[PDB]
Amino acid sequence: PVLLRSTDTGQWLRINPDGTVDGTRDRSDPGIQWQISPDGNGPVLLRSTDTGQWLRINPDGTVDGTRDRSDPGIQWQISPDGNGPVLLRSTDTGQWLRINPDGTVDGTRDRSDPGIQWQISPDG
Repeated sequence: PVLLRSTDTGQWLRINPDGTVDGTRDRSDPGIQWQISPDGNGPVLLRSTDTGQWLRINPDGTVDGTRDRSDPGIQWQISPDGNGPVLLRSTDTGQWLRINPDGTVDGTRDRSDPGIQWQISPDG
């Protein structure tokens, strides 16, 4: 399992009891633990160890959790910036996973956005 921490804001990617996704500065939060699992085709899926929901980005740019394994918005492509943070890009929509200073998580097509860099940290 891994944690995903924003380079820009220092917030960890969190899924909430209500299926919504946002950021937190509180590492004691349970919904911040994820598994990165290649689907074998090139992309990876990001699955919450807490709830089993996959991280989904929708065409409207919202990011949430789903249990629908067939949803096309759960496929992500990792692009590492050297040995540093990575970008996570939707295979379906082309949007990057973004976290904003206010803690909201969504998609953007702006590759220059500072909120799209994520440090992957092991958590067991």
